[PDB]
Amino acid sequence: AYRICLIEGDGIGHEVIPAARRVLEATGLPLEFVEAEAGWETFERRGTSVPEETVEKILSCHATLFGAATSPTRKVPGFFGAIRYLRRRLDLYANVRPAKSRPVPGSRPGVDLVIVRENTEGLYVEQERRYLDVAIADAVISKKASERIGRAALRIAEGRPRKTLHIAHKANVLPLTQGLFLDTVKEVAKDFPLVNVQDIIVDNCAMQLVMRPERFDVIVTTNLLGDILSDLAAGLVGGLGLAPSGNIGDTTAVFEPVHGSAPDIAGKGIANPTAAILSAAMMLDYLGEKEAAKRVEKAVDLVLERGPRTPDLGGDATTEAFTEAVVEALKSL
Amino acid sequence: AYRICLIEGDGIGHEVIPAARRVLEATGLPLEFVEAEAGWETFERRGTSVPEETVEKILSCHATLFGAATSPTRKVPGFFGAIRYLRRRLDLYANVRPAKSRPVPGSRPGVDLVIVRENTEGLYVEQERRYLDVAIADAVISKKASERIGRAALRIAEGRPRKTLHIAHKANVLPLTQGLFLDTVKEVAKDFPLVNVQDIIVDNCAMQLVMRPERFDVIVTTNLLGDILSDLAAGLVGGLGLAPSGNIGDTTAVFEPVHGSAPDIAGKGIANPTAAILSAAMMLDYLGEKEAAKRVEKAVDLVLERGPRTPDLGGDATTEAFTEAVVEALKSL
Amino acid sequence: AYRICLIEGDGIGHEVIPAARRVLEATGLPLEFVEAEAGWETFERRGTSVPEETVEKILSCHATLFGAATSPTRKVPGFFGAIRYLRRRLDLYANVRPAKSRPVPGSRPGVDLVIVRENTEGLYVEQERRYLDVAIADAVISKKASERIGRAALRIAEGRPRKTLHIAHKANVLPLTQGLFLDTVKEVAKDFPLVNVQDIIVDNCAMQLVMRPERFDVIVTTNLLGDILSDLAAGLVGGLGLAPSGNIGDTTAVFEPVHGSAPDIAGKGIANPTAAILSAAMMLDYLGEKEAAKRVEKAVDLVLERGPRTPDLGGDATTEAFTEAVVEALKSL
Amino acid sequence: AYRICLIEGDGIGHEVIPAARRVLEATGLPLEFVEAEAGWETFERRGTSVPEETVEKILSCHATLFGAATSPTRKVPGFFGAIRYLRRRLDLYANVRPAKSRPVPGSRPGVDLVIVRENTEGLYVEQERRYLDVAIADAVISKKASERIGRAALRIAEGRPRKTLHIAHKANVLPLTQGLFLDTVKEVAKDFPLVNVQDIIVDNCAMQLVMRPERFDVIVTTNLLGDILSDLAAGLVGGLGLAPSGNIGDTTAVFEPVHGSAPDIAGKGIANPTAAILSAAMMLDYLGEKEAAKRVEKAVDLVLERGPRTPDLGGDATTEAFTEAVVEALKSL
Ligand SMILES: O=C(O)CS/C=C(\O)C(=O)O
Ligand SMILES: O=C(O)CS/C=C(\O)C(=O)O
Ligand SMILES: O=C(O)CSCC(=O)C(=O)O
Repeated sequence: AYRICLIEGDGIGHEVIPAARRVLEATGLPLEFVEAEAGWETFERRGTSVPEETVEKILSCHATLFGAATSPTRKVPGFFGAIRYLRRRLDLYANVRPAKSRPVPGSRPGVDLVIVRENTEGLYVEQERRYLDVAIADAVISKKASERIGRAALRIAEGRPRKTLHIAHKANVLPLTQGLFLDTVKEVAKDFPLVNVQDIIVDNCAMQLVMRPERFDVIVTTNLLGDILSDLAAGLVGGLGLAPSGNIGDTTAVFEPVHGSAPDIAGKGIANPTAAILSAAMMLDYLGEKEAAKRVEKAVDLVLERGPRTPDLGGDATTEAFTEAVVEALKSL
Repeated sequence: AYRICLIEGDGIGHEVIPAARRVLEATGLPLEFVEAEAGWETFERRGTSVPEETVEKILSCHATLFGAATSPTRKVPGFFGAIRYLRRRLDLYANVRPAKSRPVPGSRPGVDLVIVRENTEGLYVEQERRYLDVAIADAVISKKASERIGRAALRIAEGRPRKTLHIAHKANVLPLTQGLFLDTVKEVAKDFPLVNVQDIIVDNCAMQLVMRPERFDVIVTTNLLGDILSDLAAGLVGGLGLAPSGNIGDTTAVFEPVHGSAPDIAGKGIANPTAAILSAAMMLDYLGEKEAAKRVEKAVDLVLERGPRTPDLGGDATTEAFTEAVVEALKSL
Repeated sequence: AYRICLIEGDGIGHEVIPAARRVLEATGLPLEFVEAEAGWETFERRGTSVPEETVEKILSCHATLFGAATSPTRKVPGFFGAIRYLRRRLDLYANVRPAKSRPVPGSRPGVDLVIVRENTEGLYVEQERRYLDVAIADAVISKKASERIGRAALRIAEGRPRKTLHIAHKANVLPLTQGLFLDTVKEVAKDFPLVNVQDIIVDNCAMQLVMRPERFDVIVTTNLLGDILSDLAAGLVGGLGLAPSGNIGDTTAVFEPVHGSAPDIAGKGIANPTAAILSAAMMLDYLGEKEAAKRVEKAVDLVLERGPRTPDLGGDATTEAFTEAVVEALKSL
Repeated sequence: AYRICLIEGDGIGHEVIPAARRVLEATGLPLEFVEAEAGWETFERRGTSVPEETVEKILSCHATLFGAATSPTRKVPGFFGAIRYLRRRLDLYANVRPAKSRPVPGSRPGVDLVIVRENTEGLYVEQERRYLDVAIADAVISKKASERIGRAALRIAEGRPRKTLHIAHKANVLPLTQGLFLDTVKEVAKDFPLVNVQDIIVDNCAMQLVMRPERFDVIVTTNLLGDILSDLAAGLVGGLGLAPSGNIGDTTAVFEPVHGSAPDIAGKGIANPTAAILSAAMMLDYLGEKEAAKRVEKAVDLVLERGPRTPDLGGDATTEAFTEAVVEALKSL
């Protein structure tokens, strides 16, 4: 049996995570669910957005599915954001963001790519200083983190049909940091004979994602860069509302939708569980259940295409009805 | 009279700059032209991409139109990029990049926005270090540069119909640097009572540029961020082949197409001079010939929709035939 | 009356401040003493080494006399050293450290100099980072801080008979930081034309302090440099038991002996109060009571020459017998 | 034979280096001298201060004896300090700086210590940046370089009667940088269990070197710290004119006097060649000629005690006459 940690988090995490739990159970796989809490609502109760227990429960399971974390408007004494934290604490060094065409209004066809972003360093070391009216931030690239992220993106590419990786970078303007990242990935790519490795300057890569996204298979890049390119690519195929995500290290992983807590629509029973369900499909895949992953994805596609749709997506099916449809389509495969 | 400096630079700059000059003359404004050199082809004949005398000439003119610079593959000792240099030397702190729909294959309709990128600091401060297997770059944000770029963008936004400015930033993960930028632009916006100032996280903005680009008017952001956003935006309206730009400081400004030298077509008389002509339009606008600028742009759109098309647009018109068509179109408005 | 804040701190702080207080009362000046609390012991009782009410009492006084603070080697969470906090909280940018020949065994004669050390920046910004096996610390020189310290030291030079200021620096290996410090002091020196200003490289300076200290009147230098040069200087004239100090800014000042809490000896009834009494004399001077200050100095010399010596000076006298001797001598001046 | 590369450099380098050669010859050792040039005079007639030809000569030799460098009072385009370059280029990571009592006026009795300073990093990485009116320099400490210098110091301690090492640090204000260094030198000490390892804060060390230098045998410290400490120490025992040094790596070593090129004195044939001779002695020791090196040391001491004294030591002897006396003293041992 697999042990899955479920963390609902904030707002509509309380609706999409139960949705995904149901779909997961409909796979027929041996699944044991543990619950834990994190995020703003948690913070408002216990002065921390990731209690120690939640770390312990995470580490006790094969994988974790997380719902939503509320973006703080004001800055709040003591309130570190939860995903940012778990990334560091659990060393989830690889951020995996697929962008795939879905049968939905205004989403380009012919897109099927995976953006693998370094999750640990670059501008995200968060080592800023302000002296008089000048502020400075470290942007840090190491050979170690670059190998780690290189090998991850390479493992992902090699299990995909087109066997292709683009290293997106800015080595021309930043040859010491960004060049180190470019070169290390190229170096590490040598134990992956089956993969075609190109490199592309990040600004041009963004342009190419808009004009010719069908050109890409897997893209590897650094922290801020990948942040932008993922979110770029999601606009191509539905926006954040349908964007799944993995956060993967060597011992455990956390999967989450990218949409926030959606504070308005929360509690209203109309949130679309797609992002959460697809994240759960990513999770099944990471666990080694490739068939179920593909079955879960196929189910979601069918309901997105023909079955009842949620108000973000045209229709006025509830989360319940949408989830019901997905469960049905899944059981029939 | 206005004195314009023409710098052809490398490759197709030798074709598109003379094309722009012809159009500039067909406006019947009082124009006097001087010529300078910059770039790789110069570097090869002089040990410098920007001769000190090119700098003299630029400063003796009202404005500069620059063709294209080649970048070689692995850097040559002594060779710095001509544009990068002129930006520092001449303190052209505002990089201005329109993305406007055109009647051309592969351009969305309904787009009309301007990205204003800080052109001086951020990651382009070029301050890297490498200690053992760890590399570190400075990312620098100062009040003063942020003030300068803020007002540049607020000036641009309020000469435009919708009078709207979005500040694109990453102040949430980077509150000292990116937060200084946000607060400074917000601060100086107070002298611009006609402009509706919004802000947006840079990843969100990337996504929104892809999904709803018609919601944006002007966007202000920092150096690397802007480099990425501008090229994304260019993908929405034809790519780099048609993208005009200006580098503007307090005393001079240098305008240039973004397409590059294009060595594989250089010399064949089939380069599209559109990006240069629109750069010359931007320049006329900078000089205060607002109405001539609008005329030049209209001339170009007329021809794009209904005149000779160059091969990159699916046609077989020479640079010559296209330029004549613009000249004629222009002389009828 | 003059309002003096008294902070004992830790260990011998408890023995030498009461001694300093008695000597201050013995001048017959009008003095109100306000007692406050700071340091290690205070942290153990209160969860902060500088209670907010302490900061208040200080700002409510004309000047503060501080005893001694332990900084345990152990690395404890929540505990920041008291003096470093107050330096930054109260903007006490000038560290003033006289070294004067005195009649004790091991005092070189002919020594009479003041080291003025920049107290807010340099290595002391405490902005360090560790990435894998590489640690980086910021060392910051600002123009603003350099003029403030240069101006402070020129003024102290000005009110001294020799009118000689040495700027000690390392601008040779550090042209940008140390060069800025050096040049800025030279720029401000222009408002003090009667002061003879020299520049000496810090290491040569260290050497000259050992060989020929009579060469120096006033020395100005940066944070870590002044730290080291002060302690070298104190060594020539009897060491830490005798060394006084002021941390002075624009609105208040805290005077403090250089020695620490001295756990090995605290409670033993035998610490040398000279350093605390001389720091009190510096405080009187700062308060404008220059005759009284010299008088307190004279009483101390008289007793150092002839009177009961404490164990650190080869005698068998207690802190109390030393104090009453100084008081007695003072009463007779 | 032993191949010794001789570099006179600038000013009195031209006088003392031949004095040193003569004294080396008189030892009777099999020696080959290979003449090379470096320094300011070398830059003025050749455009670089270390020709590539010099570097070759050095690396073709077992050891190098260098005289002195003028470091001029400006930013001469192209001119870098010769020794500063050689330390980087040859990886001469250990700066060995002995301070021993000698029979001369000014010299304090009972001093016999060695300062071993880290020679590649800390503040000497020379990564300075100036942004507006704020300047920042990296101070870098790596575990790797600290292993290398700790080990070098421990061997030196191990090879000495008293078998004592003090690690001089500022880990209290700088726990990430100076802490790393302290800790690393302590882990490496585990391999030298017969060496007694103390730690002392750097400023407290400076004080202690003035009051009780007897307590030191070997001191290890980081770059800037050792710079100041060594020059402090030289002050105890006669100053620069008598102060030798080594710059030692894993493959080669350059030895050289601490004093400058002495332009006021150059050409007058009255410079004191002690410092160059004692550096020649250090070199002998580095080459395994440990008895020879002592003989040379002892020959110098006899001449310091009895024989003709140069003007800097209150005699009227020529550089020539001092040298001849040293040679004769040597030959009779
Ligand atoms: O990582 C960040 O910059 C904030 S978290 C947001 C994402 O991961 C995303 O929406 O791509
Ligand atoms: O090492 C430096 O700081 C530049 S050269 C001066 C010395 O080596 C010294 O006098 O200790
Ligand atoms: O500044 C850069 O990194 C690129 S220079 C050409 C440019 O500005 C763009 O392609 O957006």
